[PDB]
Amino acid sequence: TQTGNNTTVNIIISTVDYLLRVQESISDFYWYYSGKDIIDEQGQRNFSKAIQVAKQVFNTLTEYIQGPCTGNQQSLAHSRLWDAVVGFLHVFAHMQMKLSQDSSQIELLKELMDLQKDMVVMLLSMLEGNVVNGTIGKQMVDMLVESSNNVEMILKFFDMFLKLKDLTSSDTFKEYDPDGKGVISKRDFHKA
Repeated sequence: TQTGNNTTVNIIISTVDYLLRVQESISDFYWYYSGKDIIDEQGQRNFSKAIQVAKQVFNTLTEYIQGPCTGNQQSLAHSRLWDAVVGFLHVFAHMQMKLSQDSSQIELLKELMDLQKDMVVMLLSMLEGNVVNGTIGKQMVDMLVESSNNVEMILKFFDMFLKLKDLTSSDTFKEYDPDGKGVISKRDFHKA
């Protein structure tokens, strides 16, 4: 709010609108690459560029609400940010699985998790001034329940890849083949 002026404009809401626009663009552009498992050089470059743009927008929102400023907290709460974040969850849940299947997309998958981490730190800074019955908490549980399937999928992803650090190097896999650098026949891997 540009106090003192007469036609104040909401830069925060405008940023939210641009984030929603780029989220819809990301959803369309990813979902276009459905069924086809080849990601060409253009499909990497034009895609990582939008990933970077979305990451920068998320960082801008994070700096908007980083201080415990209730005005911007409530402005973000009463906006279309929830649609953008549920769309981002929907794209993340499918793209992690799609990218983990094949190589030559490790950098793209890393950038996607980078955007996911920036998104989640924004969504967590959303709650740094939380109250036991705050409205932001209700809005966030509403977005979680309306996108339960995608967040369930990402939680399963994280749990599967977190149950791996201890499953291997704790009991038997560390001494299966104590030769040197990692060598496995991929059959003993499966049976282990």
